[PDB]
Amino acid sequence: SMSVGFIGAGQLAFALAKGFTAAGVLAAHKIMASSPDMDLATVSALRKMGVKLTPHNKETVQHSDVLFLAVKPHIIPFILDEIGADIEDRHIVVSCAAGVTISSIEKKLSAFRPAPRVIRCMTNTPVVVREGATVYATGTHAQVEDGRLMEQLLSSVGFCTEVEEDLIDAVTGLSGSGPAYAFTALDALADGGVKMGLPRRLAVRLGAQALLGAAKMLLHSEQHPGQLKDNVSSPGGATIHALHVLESGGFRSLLINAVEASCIRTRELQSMADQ
Amino acid sequence: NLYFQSMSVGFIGAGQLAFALAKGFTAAGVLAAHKIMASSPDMDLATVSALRKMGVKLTPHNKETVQHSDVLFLAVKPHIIPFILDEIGADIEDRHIVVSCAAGVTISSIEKKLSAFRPAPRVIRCMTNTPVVVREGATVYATGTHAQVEDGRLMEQLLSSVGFCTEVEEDLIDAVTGLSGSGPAYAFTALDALADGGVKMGLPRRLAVRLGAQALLGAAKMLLHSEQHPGQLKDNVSSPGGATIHALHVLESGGFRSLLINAVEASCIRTRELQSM
Amino acid sequence: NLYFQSMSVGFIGAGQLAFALAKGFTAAGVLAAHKIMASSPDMDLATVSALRKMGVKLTPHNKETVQHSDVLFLAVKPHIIPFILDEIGADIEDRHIVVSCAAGVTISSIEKKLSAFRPAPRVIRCMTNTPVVVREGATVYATGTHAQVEDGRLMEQLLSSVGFCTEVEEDLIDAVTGLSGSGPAYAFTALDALADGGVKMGLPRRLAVRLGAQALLGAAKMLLHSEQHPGQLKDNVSSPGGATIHALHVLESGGFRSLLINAVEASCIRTRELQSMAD
Amino acid sequence: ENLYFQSMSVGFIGAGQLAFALAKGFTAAGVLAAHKIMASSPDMDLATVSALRKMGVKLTPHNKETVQHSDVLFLAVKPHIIPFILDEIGADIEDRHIVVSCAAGVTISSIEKKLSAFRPAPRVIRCMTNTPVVVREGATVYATGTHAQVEDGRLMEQLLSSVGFCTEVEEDLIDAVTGLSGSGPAYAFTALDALADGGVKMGLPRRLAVRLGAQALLGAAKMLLHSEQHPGQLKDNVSSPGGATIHALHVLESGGFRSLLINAVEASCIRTRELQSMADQE
Ligand SMILES: CC(C)[C@H](O)C(=O)O
Ligand SMILES: CC(C)[C@H](O)C(=O)O
Ligand SMILES: CC(C)[C@H](O)C(=O)O
Ligand SMILES: CC(C)[C@H](O)C(=O)O
Repeated sequence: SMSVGFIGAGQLAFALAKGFTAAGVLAAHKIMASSPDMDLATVSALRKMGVKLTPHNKETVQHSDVLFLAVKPHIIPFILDEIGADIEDRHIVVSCAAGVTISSIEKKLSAFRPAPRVIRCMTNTPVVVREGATVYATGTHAQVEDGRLMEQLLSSVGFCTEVEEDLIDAVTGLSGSGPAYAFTALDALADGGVKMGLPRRLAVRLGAQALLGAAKMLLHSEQHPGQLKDNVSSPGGATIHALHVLESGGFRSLLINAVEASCIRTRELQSMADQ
Repeated sequence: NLYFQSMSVGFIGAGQLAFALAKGFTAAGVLAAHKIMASSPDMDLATVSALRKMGVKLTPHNKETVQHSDVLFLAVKPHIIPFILDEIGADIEDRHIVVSCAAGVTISSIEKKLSAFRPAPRVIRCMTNTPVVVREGATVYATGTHAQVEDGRLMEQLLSSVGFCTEVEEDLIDAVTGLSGSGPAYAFTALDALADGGVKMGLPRRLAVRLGAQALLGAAKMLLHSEQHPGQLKDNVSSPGGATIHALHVLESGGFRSLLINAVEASCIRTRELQSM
Repeated sequence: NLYFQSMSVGFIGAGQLAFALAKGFTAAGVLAAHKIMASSPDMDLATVSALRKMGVKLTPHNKETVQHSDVLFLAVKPHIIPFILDEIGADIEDRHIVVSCAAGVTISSIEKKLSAFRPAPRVIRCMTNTPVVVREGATVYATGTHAQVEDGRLMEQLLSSVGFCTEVEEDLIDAVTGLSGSGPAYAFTALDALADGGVKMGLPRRLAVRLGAQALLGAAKMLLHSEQHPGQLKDNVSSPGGATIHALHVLESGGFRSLLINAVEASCIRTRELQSMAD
Repeated sequence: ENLYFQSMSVGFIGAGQLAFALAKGFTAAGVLAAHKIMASSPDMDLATVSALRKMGVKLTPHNKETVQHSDVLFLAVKPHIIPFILDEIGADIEDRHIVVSCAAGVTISSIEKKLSAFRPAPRVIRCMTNTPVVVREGATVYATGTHAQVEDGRLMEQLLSSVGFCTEVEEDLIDAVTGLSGSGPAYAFTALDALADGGVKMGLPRRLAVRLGAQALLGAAKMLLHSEQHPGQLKDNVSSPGGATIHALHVLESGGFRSLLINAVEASCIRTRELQSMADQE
């Protein structure tokens, strides 16, 4: 029933559209995506799944009730200037761009019509397999039903919860960048399996399965990750020997460093944008 | 499903792995909790308390578990295996499939002990992990000298009900131990640290734990469902000049990859040690 | 309301551990100082002068300690134990319970020496630590081949009066040595360093020592009285974006956890070495 | 005992970990009845809130009700929230109130500046305590404000002494105390988790390793508190020549163990000064 549009036809638009249609919450023919470079492979992949495509951002606005801004953050101000006069009372504008504040979006759109309905979200690529992690904050003029609607839609493709907007840059450093930390870890674990004699294909499968199962255990347990760790570690055994070498390298500190670096870079980029 | 029609399972050991497998098997609906028996020298453990509430029959006598079981899981520390085999070895019958879950303990060592009692013991060596409790385990197995072809198939059916399962040659199992056997502990360490990072940057602990676990689960599922190399999936996350590539740099500067290689290696080498002694 | 009216305790050795146990036992009220005897080859020790103030009986001669005592603590350095056993082996009687506190020294080695003189020596191996002096020790023990069930129950009753005490299998004792035997030294090092940190940030040394020690005492008590994982208690300290989580990050960046694992391992390995050199 | 018969009403603005720990400690000490405590929170869905409710503490979403109920009012919210709180309930602070700020870094001066716009002589005490008040072994320091009476400081010390060590300090020491004993229990929990991992590596069951390590730390801390000897002298007494302990102390030294704990106290103290200097600019 709902009309959804994507300004930007890149990886996030594809991941969301694929997740939404796989969830059955949207029909692909009721989704429109716009792109300045109608030659990207994501544009061909979106066409393959049945999404309507166009090179005119104005056409996406006119087709859509819910409008996802899935362009790079530095492109958001240009998009808002281009379509701001075409936003109407019915529109919910959902910015997925890292760093970009609700304030900055509302300021641009309010020059055209007052009370723009804005939602800011931070999600990640695993929405493509319906296991995303999404947070959102509601704007000044977002109606109560707007937030509930967005949580219903985004919950179909993974975890979703409302947050205060000032948490979103930190979320970006944790679950926004998080999949890349995991892909790095899985490549390295597979290298370790190969060093010890496993075929690469088996090593990749087992490492990914180990990470998936541990993550699901933690999500389904009431227990602290340290207690679950204690349960793996038999006295004098193989696991506790491996945990020691992780500790000796400061493994934990590197992951803290990563979340911090991603969060700080997100803040830094938006400070550059506000100036 | 005919494999599991009237099959009885027994656990020698009532620790973390016996609970995890029993919880996995029952949640999968392949075996009924009362068709499972576990034996422990210390009934005062927390795992023994949960198994009891599950409906799993407990006993202090390993011989009772052997007589009641068709498939017999050995879920004890590797150094107890030869003392267990001496105890119940005269009770192992031709009908038994003995599944050793101990790290390092070789099929050959088990067959040598049991062949002194009856000449063709059916032995399978297995390496699994605790996420079988949520039916997302990672399991490999190797079949012994006298294991029948249906024994391997039954093993694969049973262990596939609680996660990934594949047959391997036995000489890969120590390496699998270092990767997916110990793997969940690396992940739990990583998730604790990632949550600490979220807390440092201002998130509540409960939200940080949930987001980090969901990110890891989703990334792992993406890789399992993709034909692309993990490096290509990584490249797709990292926009030029962006937050993710800045974070990946600090991981690289601390040798993040080498620590995980070190871990797989250290767990595998310890597993070889536990066998050689 | 515990008191061992028929027990005479002897210490061979009058060093730190003998004083600590005698002080703990007497402060607990379970033993009168005059029913305790200690022997030492160096009668001019600081710990010897302190035992005398408590009223403990002192003698230079280990044979007198043996003759006076029913429960005999061997509180000497590990390499001295075999010389001690040769010296008093012929004086061990049926009534004696020999409690070895020496790190590394196996029940088997003690029983082999003593059995040359009289079969069936009653031997218990103990690993305890200096905080027994304030009745907050951590003690494990393992019972020997010829120790009766009541011997272990008695020693657990005695050692529980000065702290935590539990029976373990003997093959755990070298690892316990690396954890709770050496543990108090790890804590004293940490408390000195924490106080230096407080002083760097402007606190008087005396206050910094007091606050750091109270922080460690309270946290340890919290964990002992809680069913929660130390990571959960840690999480409760750490407010988002706050002071504590910033400090935890710098501990992690230096591999703080790995150093403590290194320490337990090094103490345990050295304990195993010392014994393997003895045999 | 003398405090119990004072029949004091206590309020907490904030119903998080510190409010729970102090409420738990005060009620376990017998100085306060649980139902004489009221706590408020903008989020009533917290686990600490449910624990307070089970204890019998009164809970309300309205800070004004906590203020009106209280004689001693603890501010147990995050530092950046304190000025919003003071704006909200400043007009409700009465001459009879003692206002006790627990927030890291927040200065007496900043609190008095807000509250003085309403009544002229707000009685303010700044304290830094820690979570082991829950087992009555906290470490607490406090500094008295401009208008706190001598009886106010003495009442504060009596109250906080019921749940651990408590002493008055000059306010300029509190940021350093925060880095030492405020954050200190988290350093100890990290150390205990690691020591237990070490015990497990060397073959102990986890439960025993946790118990032994915590007992070792408790006993050592108590030894130091009851000794007039330097911690280096107590360390020397543990370490027999050539023995296991001195080998372990060497590997601690080779990793810079001492420097890491100095780094920790410094980092916590510096962050505490930043939390204030940030809010000061704002
Ligand atoms: C089986 C293995 C992975 C076990 O967890 C160990 O730590 O030895
Ligand atoms: C979503 C965000 C974290 C993206 O990965 C980036 O680096 O811009
Ligand atoms: C140390 C205290 C003030 C609190 O635990 C924090 O981390 O801010
Ligand atoms: C028994 C051991 C812990 C003692 O401290 C030593 O170093 O010999």
